[PDB]
Amino acid sequence: APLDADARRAVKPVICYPNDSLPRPDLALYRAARASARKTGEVLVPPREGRCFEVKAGQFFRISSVEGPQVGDLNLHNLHDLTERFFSGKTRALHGTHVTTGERLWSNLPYLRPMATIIEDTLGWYGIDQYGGSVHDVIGTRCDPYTGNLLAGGHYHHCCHSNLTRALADHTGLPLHEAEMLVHDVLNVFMCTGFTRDTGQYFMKASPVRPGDYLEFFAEIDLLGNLSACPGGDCSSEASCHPLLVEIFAPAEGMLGDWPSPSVNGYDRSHGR
Amino acid sequence: GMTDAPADAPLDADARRAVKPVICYPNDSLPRPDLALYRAARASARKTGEVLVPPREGRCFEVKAGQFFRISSVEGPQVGDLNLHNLHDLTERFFSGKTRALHGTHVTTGERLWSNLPYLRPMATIIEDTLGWYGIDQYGGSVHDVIGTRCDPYTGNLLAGGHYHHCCHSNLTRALADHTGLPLHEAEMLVHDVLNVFMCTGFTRDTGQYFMKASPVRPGDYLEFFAEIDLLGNLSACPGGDCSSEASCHPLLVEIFAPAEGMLGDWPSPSVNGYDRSHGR
Ligand SMILES: [Cl-]
Ligand SMILES: [Cl-]
Ligand SMILES: [Cl-]
Ligand SMILES: [Cl-]
Ligand SMILES: [Zn+2]
Ligand SMILES: [Zn+2]
Repeated sequence: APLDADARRAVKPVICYPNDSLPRPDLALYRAARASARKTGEVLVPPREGRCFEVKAGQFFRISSVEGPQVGDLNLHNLHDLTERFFSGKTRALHGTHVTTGERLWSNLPYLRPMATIIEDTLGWYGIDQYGGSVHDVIGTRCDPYTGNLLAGGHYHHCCHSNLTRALADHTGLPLHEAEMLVHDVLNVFMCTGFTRDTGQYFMKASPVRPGDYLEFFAEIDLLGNLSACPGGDCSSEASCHPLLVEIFAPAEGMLGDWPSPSVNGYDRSHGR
Repeated sequence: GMTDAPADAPLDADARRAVKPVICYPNDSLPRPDLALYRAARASARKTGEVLVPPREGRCFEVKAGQFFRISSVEGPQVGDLNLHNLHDLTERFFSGKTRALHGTHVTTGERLWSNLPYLRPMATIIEDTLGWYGIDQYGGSVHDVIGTRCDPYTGNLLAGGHYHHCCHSNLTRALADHTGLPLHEAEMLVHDVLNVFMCTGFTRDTGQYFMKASPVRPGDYLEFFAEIDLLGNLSACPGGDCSSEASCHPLLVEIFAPAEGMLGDWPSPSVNGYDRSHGR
């Protein structure tokens, strides 16, 4: 180490995207609208499977724990343009390692707009535990068969990556391997994870989720949702798996007033050319 | 009594918080690179080329399987945003997410840059890191991150308004287009989440927010790689400079070295991942 190592290490952090820089969603408006809302549908995702669901702009979707503790891997697309999809990396940069009430799931470049806003999180109490763990992560990618093959050999077909691929292909009619390339880094719903403080390694731990817990979103745009009930179960392994319930709710007409769906990002896309 | 709300803490909150961490991908699970072989081959090697990346610009460089590329600090402290492609198949490119899962928030000597699904193989292995002494500082900061995405004009427009054309996303896009002859917006869709070379960053301990801090890099420092497959690299000298703002920018130097004949012995260039790709169908 150089002689000024201590000074270098002591230089203070600057948050990259401070909270006061972010646009503020109208959570009050969304909540009042949700109080007005009626259930319009549901999808039960069986253990170790994926299912797609559709949600219109201005509607709500809830993911609930049922039967036993189980984590879900969520993907989102613009219903009318599958290439616009959830961007966990910018969501992470804007909000942090994990997401909760008042935060947004952002779309990929060049679209970069809010796709959904979290309006309730029954595990919102969790915070950051003594190990650096929190729930609803935007730091993993998704369990996948390629990694499985790399590390253990073999071919396992019910990793979240495959579950999402099949669900997407079935819902859209896309060829399986075309649907595969639109599957993206997930929101790890109910998963309790972090980075070790001593080595910076990605860790998991038994999820604090219990039946009855839920995470609820306001759809900012028309969405195709895609959810996998992870074969890791509650991720307590050193797995017993359960379904996940998706419910859709629609507010009474007029309750959102003049609220407009967010527009796609306005950057001129010239890149200096 | 007082009534409970859906999000209120349960009586066993602290018990649930006390449940111990389990590392998702333990290091003993990973294939071990033959770092000694790579290093012996590097000590034999001769320089074959260099690319000087100007400040606020991107440049591509090509490296063959079995060769080495070094990114060096020159003139003053400056971070670099790296992208990698299979030279012969630009769709296969660096996957910061799985690299992060397998190695951690930041990378160093002996760790690999892994490609995207369905290819998932080592693209490059880090063989020297002159900042390896840094470790993890008192704030959770380390160098060479695989947790950011890249500074980009869309986020700029979102947060500040306006149109700024020398963010790393744009610099990588022009560089890739210019090297490959791809149309600009086609090249753009192949740009990917970066390796943040020399950048000192982490997540805050109290809120889990992404932070940066002045880089500990100084002229002379470098990060050196062994190319596992034929690569098209793409490196942007970030307009953040040393990312010490609460920017003075400098070039970055990429140099390529080729080992003496026979020096890689029986090392095989990794093949694409072996999963059957059926997904059960
Ligand atoms: Cl096998
Ligand atoms: Cl089971
Ligand atoms: Cl970023
Ligand atoms: Cl403007
Ligand atoms: Zn999974
Ligand atoms: Zn940058």
